[PDB]
Amino acid sequence: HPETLVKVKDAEDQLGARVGYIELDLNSGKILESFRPEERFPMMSTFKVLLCGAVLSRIDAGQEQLGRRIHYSQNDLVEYSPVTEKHLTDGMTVRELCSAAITMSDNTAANLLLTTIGGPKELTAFLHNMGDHVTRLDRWEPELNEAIPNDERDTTMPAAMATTLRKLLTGELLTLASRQQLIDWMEADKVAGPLLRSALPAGWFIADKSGAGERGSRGIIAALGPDGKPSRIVVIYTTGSQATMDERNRQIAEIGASLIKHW
Ligand SMILES: *C(=O)/C=C/N[C@@H](C(=O)O)[C@](C)(Cn1ccnn1)[SH](=O)=O
Repeated sequence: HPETLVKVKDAEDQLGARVGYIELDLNSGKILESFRPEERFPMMSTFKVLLCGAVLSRIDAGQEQLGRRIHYSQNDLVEYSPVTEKHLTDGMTVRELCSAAITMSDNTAANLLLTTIGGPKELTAFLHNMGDHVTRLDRWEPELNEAIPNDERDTTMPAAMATTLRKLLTGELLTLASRQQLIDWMEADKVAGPLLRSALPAGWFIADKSGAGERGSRGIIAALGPDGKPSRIVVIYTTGSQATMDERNRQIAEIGASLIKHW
């Protein structure tokens, strides 16, 4: 809606940074609203949904199992590993690692899962093979969050990320059971959501994944709608702002409030 576009541009002014935005119809794929749809932004932790999509694709092909238990050591642990740091002696299942990566944004969990598929270049090959010739992962946690200006590593475009998310949640790309598992991981309760979940009223469905990086990088991908069902994809990215985390949260929340108000 035009008034949401006015708020996206106001967010640019307040952050002193570029904001990328797109709304897709979940059923038809049609673009309802866009701003900088084909400019590149750092994915940050929003890639973890694409990762678990690649993992579920291999489960569907008989090349992986949700129940397989993986053992790791102290030397695998990177910064922010609230689940993986507790399971040094007993390990974790693929199921538990995808839950920890998407729901608890566990960085070690994302690295262990990247190891299962053969690293960042194999996530890029997965995406290339289902028709996303733009989105690319090049590095591991934590250095995929560096967000150097004009560096195309670990980047997507809003339009590419939105089309890919739609194909994972509703195509024939994953099986019915794997689609449900991916959206289930994205829907699960988190301790705090100061982004789209703060603007979302009771009765609305939201399945999302948020992102933060260096140089004021911030983002979110979401399937959401009224009446307890998703009916739209929303992708929001920003990079370059010197504004506090609180100020970046508030601007994305206000884009959400406008999206909901003018649904
Ligand atoms: C992606 O790069 C980060 C996702 N999760 C973050 C966030 O969105 O801010 C949270 C805060 C988890 N976290 C704390 C420290 N590092 N990650 S979660 O609450 O969404």
